[PDB]
Amino acid sequence: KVYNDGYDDDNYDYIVKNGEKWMDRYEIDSLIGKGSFGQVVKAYDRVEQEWVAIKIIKNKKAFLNQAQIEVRLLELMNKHDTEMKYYIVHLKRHFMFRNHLCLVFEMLSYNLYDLLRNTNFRGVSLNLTRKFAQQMCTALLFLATPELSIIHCDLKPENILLCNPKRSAIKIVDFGSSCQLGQRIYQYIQSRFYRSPEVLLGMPYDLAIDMWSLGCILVEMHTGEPLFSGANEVDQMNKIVEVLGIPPAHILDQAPKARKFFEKLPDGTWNLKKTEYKPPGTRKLHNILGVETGGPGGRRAGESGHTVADYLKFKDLILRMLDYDPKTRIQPYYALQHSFFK
Ligand SMILES: CC(=O)Nc1nc2cc(F)ccc2s1
Repeated sequence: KVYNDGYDDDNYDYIVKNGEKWMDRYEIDSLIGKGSFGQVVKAYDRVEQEWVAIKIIKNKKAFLNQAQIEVRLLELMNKHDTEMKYYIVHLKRHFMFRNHLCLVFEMLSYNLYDLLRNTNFRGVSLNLTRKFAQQMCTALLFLATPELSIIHCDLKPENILLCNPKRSAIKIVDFGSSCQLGQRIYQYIQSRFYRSPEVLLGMPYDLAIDMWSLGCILVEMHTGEPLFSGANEVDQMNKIVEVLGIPPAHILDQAPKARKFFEKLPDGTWNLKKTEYKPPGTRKLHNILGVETGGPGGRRAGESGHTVADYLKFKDLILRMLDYDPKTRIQPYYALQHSFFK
């Protein structure tokens, strides 16, 4: 009937209660997030005298374990910052409370998804896209520190939170899906819309898959809609093929899952499988962003910094991130030196 003396529920989740005090310290305000791991509560730390976000992990061995891998990666990253000038969310401390591992983060505001909804999925300026773009890019440069070399492995608008509701500073959150570069253990990784070509094709992946996820994240922020909104891996891949073409032959010949989406004709070349979709590479990104037509749906026409010039710098950068070959796909360091950030 009852679980953990009344503090948990069916799902192994702590029952949050308006007003409750923990350890004569954290005045628990309200529930602000929810997922597989457990629940995120808003709370007032009375000692440091501030708001804090607390990530309450479910009372289960499986979630606690993945949560202790998170604590490991956060604490690691945190000691290569100390200033906090690389846009990763800060872990302040962590304690056990009623058999729940709670991770205490700095309090942040809306995530980039809530902002899209705040536009009605019509998106934000290129000037604001650029500021997420620079920050997000500096975070991949940070992660890519060889002793870190951490793959976030599930970047999306709603894993990117604004520090303040009146500033454009951003922070990446949630490192429970993350792991350090290693031999290939896992394959069903990344949220589907932002799933790399290499993942979908079952090839080996590196930090570059985070760059793909940025490329599609960056475009959806300006249009207001996913670039590649797949209902299923087949339909995900087909939408990428619309925009970028068939993947290079030397990549498909390597892929263990090449035949889930394409078929090797007798001659060596590859073509799609009939299942709707524009012919391969005919849904040109130059058009989706409205480079020569006043931006996404003509809504940016006239606005400063939204010229044809401004838009092509944006395009070419987006094309290097959505590069099919994981080794030539642009890296954080040279991405920061692209003209788009002049
Ligand atoms: C969402 C997750 O995995 N961790 C965190 N999620 C949040 C959400 C907030 F509004 C503030 C801080 C954090 S930390």
